[PDB]
Amino acid sequence: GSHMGKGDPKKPRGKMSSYAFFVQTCREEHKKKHPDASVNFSEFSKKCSERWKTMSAKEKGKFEDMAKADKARYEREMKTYIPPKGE
Repeated sequence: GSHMGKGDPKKPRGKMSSYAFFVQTCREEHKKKHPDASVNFSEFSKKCSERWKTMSAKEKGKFEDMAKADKARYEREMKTYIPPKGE
């Protein structure tokens, strides 16, 4: 297990990648088909990952481009958020 230690700058660095954009899709599609069947991100991550790794450059390119657009919501945050100097 990864132990996280406090004292970090709390700097916004969390923008999702292509994989994540794929996993968020495959999930919602199934969640809409079954609104009463919990499709929790973590438990479905393994179902999407096996498909993600088996998709070609055509299918991945779609999720890449979109993942690039996610930086737009992280940039604005980091560009204005002034973190500690490591005190």
